[PDB]
Amino acid sequence: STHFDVIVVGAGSMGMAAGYQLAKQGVKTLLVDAFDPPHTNGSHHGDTRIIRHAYGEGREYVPLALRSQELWYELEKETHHKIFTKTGVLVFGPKGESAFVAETMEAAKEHSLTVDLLEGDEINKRWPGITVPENYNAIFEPNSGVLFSENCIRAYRELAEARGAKVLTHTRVEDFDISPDSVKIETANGSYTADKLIVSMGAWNSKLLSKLNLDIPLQPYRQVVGFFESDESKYSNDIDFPGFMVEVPNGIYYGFPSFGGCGLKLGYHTFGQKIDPDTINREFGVYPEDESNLRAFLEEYMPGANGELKRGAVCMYTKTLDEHFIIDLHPEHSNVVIAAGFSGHGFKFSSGVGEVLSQLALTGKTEHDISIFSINRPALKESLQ
Ligand SMILES: *Cc1cc2c(cc1C)nc1c(=O)[nH]c(=O)nc-1n2C[C@H](O)[C@H](O)[C@H](O)COP(=O)(O)OP(=O)(O)OC[C@H]1O[C@@H](n2cnc3c(N)ncnc32)[C@H](O)[C@@H]1O
Ligand SMILES: [Cl-]
Repeated sequence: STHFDVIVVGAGSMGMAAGYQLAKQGVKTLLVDAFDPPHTNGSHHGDTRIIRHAYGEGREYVPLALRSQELWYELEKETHHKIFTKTGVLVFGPKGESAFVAETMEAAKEHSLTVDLLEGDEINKRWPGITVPENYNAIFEPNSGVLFSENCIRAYRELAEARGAKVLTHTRVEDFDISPDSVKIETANGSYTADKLIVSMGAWNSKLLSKLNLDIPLQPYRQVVGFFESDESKYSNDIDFPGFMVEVPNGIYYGFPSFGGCGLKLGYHTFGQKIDPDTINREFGVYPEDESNLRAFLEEYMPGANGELKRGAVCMYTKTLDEHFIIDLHPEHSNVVIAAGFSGHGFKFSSGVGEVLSQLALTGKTEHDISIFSINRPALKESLQ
């Protein structure tokens, strides 16, 4: 006997942001999560997340990145939790051999972003601790940085709850019942109804969207990161070592400077094990590649940051065929909003996405251009049962 204006299923990166946007507008919201966010079972732990504006995945993401950036600065002011540190983000790769670096450069020009262009020894000179070949070039973004992802979700949650949003934890939604004028969810702890539904279950979207008659390719991947003891006089945020996402012959890697001596953190972006979110092995180091793919990069490009492994984490990407997100209304139900397939690079946009999801749930439209994330785009290979 407790109807809600809006029900958000999956209160993680995207869901909690949306719940915050909804609650702030006096919209009676219920957020349901299988665990207790922030947690270490989804796609948002590992402490830090890079936010970039000049976007190598595609210049069309710049508007949402700039808006998310303004929203993170707003969040920083509203909570006691630390949200963002402006480390700047370095992107580099072999000259003329990286579509990623090239699009980052074009995105910067097209949106008049502030960036520094440098190459070869200039990179190694500017940042002691980085050793790239002379044929490498780079684009550094000084005003980009690092987000503390767990803190972000915790802040959004605390603020949304203070405004009246209810968060039902450790409750797995197992099925949905959608009608032309209402939505209903089913869980072992009871069922709930609302006028609108937002679906943002991360890796589990690949197993449960079928319950909404959707058939979209979504593949979860096991993606690890490691924190390594480093030469603090070189890799510390304190001496301005940047966050980074770079392309080398064998793939793309991303990392963060050491914060307060935690050690430089690194991840291998283009490779991960295909897995199922309910059977994934979340222990770091069980596959020899977990640690060796990271050191393979470090010994070659950041040799002073290749010491003892201090900590490891195991997390998940959920990829779509084109690696672009899905943010749109359910093709058959205008009262159901879907947010999925963030393909390993969506956290930085979570603030902006929560705003988008809130707009879609309340008005069936958004002021943002989200056409590139259409659930009906051909590259997605979407369908219904
Ligand atoms: C894993 C990873 C991802 C990542 C990254 C490094 C790693 C190791 N670095 C990033 C970076 O530097 N910059 C960036 O912009 N993104 C980066 N990412 C990607 C980003 O973390 C992901 O795209 C993002 O976290 C996706 O968010 P989403 O909201 O989709 O996923 P979630 O945070 O896991 O939340 C989903 C929640 O839903 C719940 N759930 C699942 N099933 C159910 C059911 N049945 N009922 C109720 N709730 C459910 C989960 O519990 C979870 O909380
Ligand atoms: Cl993802």
